[PDB]
Amino acid sequence: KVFGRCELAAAMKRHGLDNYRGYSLGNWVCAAKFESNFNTQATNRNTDGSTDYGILQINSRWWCNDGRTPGSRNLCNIPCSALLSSDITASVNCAKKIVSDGNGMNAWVAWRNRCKGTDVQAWIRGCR
Repeated sequence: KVFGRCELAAAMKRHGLDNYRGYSLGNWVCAAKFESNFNTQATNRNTDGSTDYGILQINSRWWCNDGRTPGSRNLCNIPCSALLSSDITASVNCAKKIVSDGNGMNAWVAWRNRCKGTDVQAWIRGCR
C-alpha cells in the first residue's frame, strides 16, 4: 500500500509515535517519505548482503529474519516479510525498539541527511 501524507500521520499518531522518546510526529513522516516514498512494499539490498524492508526500511542485519543474511540478529523477533504489510503495526513496534537503543533517529540515514535540522512540522501541516 502507498499511504497518503496525512493518512500516514494519522496512522502513526494512533500507534503512539507522536513525541515518542522526544521525536515529534513530523520527524517520523519525513523519514518515511525519504526512506520508502510512503510505500509499505519497498525493499532495497545493501552491499554487505543485508536487505532493508518496508515503510521505514528496517535492516535484516540486526532487526528481522529473512533467511538469507548469515550471522545476523533478529532483535525485533519477526520475519522481515511482516514489515511489508498494509498494516503498519509491526513496523511501528520494531521502530520503537530501534530509536530507544541509544542513537535515536540517527539510525535512519535519510532522516539524518534530509530531515534533521529542518522544519519537520511542515510534514503534518493541513492534516486533521
